[PDB]
Amino acid sequence: ASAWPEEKNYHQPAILNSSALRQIAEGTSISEMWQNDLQPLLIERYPGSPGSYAARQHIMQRIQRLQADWVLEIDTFLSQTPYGYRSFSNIISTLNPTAKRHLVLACHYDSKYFSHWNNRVFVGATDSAVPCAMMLELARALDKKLLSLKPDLSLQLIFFDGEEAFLHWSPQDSLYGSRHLAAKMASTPHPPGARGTSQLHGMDLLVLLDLIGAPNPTFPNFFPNSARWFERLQAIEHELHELGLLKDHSLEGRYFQNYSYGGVIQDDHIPFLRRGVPVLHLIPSPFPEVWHTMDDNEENLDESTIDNLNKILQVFVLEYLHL
Ligand SMILES: c1ccc(Cn2ccnc2)cc1
Ligand SMILES: [Zn+2]
Repeated sequence: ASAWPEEKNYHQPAILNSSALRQIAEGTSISEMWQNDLQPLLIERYPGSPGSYAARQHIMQRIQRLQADWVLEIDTFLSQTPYGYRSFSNIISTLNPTAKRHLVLACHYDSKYFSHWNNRVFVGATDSAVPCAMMLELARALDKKLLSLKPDLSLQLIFFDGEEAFLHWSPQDSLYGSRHLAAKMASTPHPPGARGTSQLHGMDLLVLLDLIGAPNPTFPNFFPNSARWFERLQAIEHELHELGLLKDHSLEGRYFQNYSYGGVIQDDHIPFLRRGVPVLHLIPSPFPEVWHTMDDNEENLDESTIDNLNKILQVFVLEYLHL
């Protein structure tokens, strides 16, 4: 009876040296991400809307143009909602579908529903158009390295639909895409043909990005079982800082500080966490001041902060995958 699902417990990163860190810093482009990955998502895109369809097409197209062997899947399903039955579609992009283990990066691509107010429309820039764009920029910036995966471990990206409540958050009105996909993955044998392991056993770590893009974010170290990975993010931020590779950044104002959060923040990681998947929840506390406000827009985003986090996240992923 294989112990492969325990490999994640002993997995260590292959740390990048200074030269490699400089290479990663120079290899990502915040202006290219802004124009090509982010702006097309700064639209109304609540579930079932024309915008949801356009956002999904954009995400798929941006992944499809890459060289790495991404396998795209649209996970479409029905769920009861305050407005009756509706259809939702999660987007899953996977390198090496049959590899037993995957490091998983995720965010939600839907925007919260709000009727138009005084000619303004809610586009959820930090929530979570920026996280979406960061994942797309990561796939682009690391494309050559990821192409080499074509340690039975690879990478998967999940863009959840329906993270937001249609009304105000409640247990049955929220997390539509993640509740559905976690249940589906928990009941799907993995690798193909397995007798007693599921796709969830194959999820090494779920790194969920949410509410990123405002100035001065502070991310708490939420869970003991992923604390060592939170410490790696701290170390990466520190070294990139010391090498002069971050912009408008100080250690006093670092993003990954030494502090935990004992409370529970409901988000897409919940259905996975309650089924035993280790989670690194990259959501800041406190939330952006513009949270769930029409001001959660492009003008209020902090460019250098997002650029800095792109560098940190890309190093984290390469070190995790030994690339
Ligand atoms: C309360 C309840 C649930 C959440 C989750 N959340 C995250 C992004 N938009 C909403 C936040 C506050
Ligand atoms: Zn939200």
